[PDB]
Amino acid sequence: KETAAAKFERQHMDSSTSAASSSNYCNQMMKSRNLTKDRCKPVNTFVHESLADVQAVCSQKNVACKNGQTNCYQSYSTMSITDCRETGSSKYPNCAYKTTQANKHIIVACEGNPYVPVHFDASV
Repeated sequence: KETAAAKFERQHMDSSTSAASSSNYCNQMMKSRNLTKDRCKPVNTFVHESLADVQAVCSQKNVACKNGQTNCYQSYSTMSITDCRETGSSKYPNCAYKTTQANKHIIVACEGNPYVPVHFDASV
């Protein structure tokens, strides 16, 4: 099956573009990464950095995860991200998203050997 690390890359990594392409970015992207297949995932963040830069966050600032676990890490530098947020009019299977571009610190949870991101926790 798809590993947790690979699931993180599918859900959250878009190194192809420097920022949110367009107003239509989230609609195209949430569908193509299979985030609208079983339901409309209501919120999702994409990170526009190289994979190496994001994997490096697992050795940056250790912070508590929202769930109380302690394996979360906050990036020291801000990163280019896009938040995708379901619109009020969105109804499965025709999911619809607002696309918002931002530059924020990311918080990810890391596990494994090698120690890599498996969960996007928050942006701050």
